[PDB]
Amino acid sequence: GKECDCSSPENPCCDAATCKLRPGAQCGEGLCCEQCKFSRAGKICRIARGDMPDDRCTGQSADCPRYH
Repeated sequence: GKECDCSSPENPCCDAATCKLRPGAQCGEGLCCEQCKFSRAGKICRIARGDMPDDRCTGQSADCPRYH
């Protein structure tokens, strides 16, 4: 399992020394992370349009996955 919470050294919400969060924030960066914290569940991170449905964050995830 990797150990990177974000992907930026100048990010204060992430300790480049470990690549994880530096503060007590639940996340430092992610389409589902607001204010360095996990957004609530049902966060439309990906609104896939067409013959596919949309995508909502589980409220505990930081970034946003896809349908498959």
